[PDB]
Amino acid sequence: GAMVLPNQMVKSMVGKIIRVEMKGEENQLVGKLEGVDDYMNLYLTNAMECKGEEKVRSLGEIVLRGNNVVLIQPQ
Amino acid sequence: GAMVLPNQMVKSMVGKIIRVEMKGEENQLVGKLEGVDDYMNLYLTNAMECKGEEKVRSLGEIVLRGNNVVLIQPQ
Amino acid sequence: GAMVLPNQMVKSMVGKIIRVEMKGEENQLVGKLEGVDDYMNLYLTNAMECKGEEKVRSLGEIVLRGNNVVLIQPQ
Amino acid sequence: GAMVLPNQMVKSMVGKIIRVEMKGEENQLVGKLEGVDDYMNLYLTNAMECKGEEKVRSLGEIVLRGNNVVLIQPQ
Amino acid sequence: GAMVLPNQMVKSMVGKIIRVEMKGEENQLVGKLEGVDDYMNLYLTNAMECKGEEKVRSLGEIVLRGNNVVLIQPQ
Amino acid sequence: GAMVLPNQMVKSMVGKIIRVEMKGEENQLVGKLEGVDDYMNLYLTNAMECKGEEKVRSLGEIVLRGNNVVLIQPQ
Repeated sequence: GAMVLPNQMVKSMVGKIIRVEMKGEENQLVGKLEGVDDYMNLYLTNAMECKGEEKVRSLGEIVLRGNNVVLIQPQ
Repeated sequence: GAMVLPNQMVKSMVGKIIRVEMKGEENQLVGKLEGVDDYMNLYLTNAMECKGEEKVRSLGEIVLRGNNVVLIQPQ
Repeated sequence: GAMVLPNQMVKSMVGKIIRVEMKGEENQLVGKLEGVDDYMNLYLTNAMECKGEEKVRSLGEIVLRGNNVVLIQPQ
Repeated sequence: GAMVLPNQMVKSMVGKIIRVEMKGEENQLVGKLEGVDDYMNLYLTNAMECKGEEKVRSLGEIVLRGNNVVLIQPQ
Repeated sequence: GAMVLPNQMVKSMVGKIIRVEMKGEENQLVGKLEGVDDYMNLYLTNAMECKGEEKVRSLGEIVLRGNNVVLIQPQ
Repeated sequence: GAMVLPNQMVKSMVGKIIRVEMKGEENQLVGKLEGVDDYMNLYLTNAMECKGEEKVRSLGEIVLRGNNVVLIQPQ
């Protein structure tokens, strides 16, 4: 039939708020997805470190390494 | 003789429910496989975080990074 | 002189029972190797989770991500 | 619309101070980004190991392996 | 001047006994290097699991995944 | 302006003593860099395992897997 490619899905999240779980991070990152590439490297702006709905640190602009991204969820 | 390629097997799971164990995740992810690519990145919909048959969190749409996928099992 | 390539060795295990240690798994996986690719992704059938000769969980069909495979041993 | 590629963002940080969280490191690295490549390997100069605003070790010149970089933040 | 490439060094170890430290393994692997490829996947024969000079498990034939190899040392 | 590529920096360390932190290693490796490749695999000679300025084990010749290298520092 048909299916939606992961890269297609992630690109559709550009300009929107997403939540990301990183392998080398205990808290999740929440911010606006400003850019992404085929290796799933992510560039977030207005980002913050969160533990669920609890904010723990303001980060602003950050770049996440794709091979260390575990899960991405539209917010 | 003959053999079934892993990528072939994973693609056959599209449209069906699968259980995934991630390297940077202590609980498994269960959801409908809506899309996958050659690097085994996975796009699940109607997903949930589970510990066996026990549901712990509703997630909805999520994208799993292929190099952090450990095991995939048809549900 | 001569040598046996790892990929050559793994392919020779197809159709046979193997034991696999995964980076993101504390127990080993034992099952029939039904398929493998150049990135060492593995497709096992009739698989089970074991701790040595002790069976802890029946799994059936599973796909193991190659970059998270640590060691493969013919059973 | 438009978006900023992660690699584009990281390159724009060259010549400036950045903070980096590594997967195999408990403390962050802070230093001047002197060079970077497409795999996000990083070359920092005048670097130091920090825990937030707390300096714990002087490092000087160091090269960080891209696949072990977790997060990069302009300082 | 000149230098010896890592892959060149590893290939020179073929046919000889080596000690390997794996990322997803607490004990080292010691065995005869029967084969290796450019991704540093390793095929050892007559292998054993060791903790220094202490043998803990006999393994025989095993294939080690290159990206999970940490250190290789001629024995 | 201009910048120094990480691979360029690492190659300039050939023939000199470097300190390396590995992801799957708790102690650092210190030795003479005899060879390196584009994936940052490293071949050290006269190497030793250290904890800062404290020597804990003599290693001699060792090959470090590039994707498990975390940080490299000229000694």
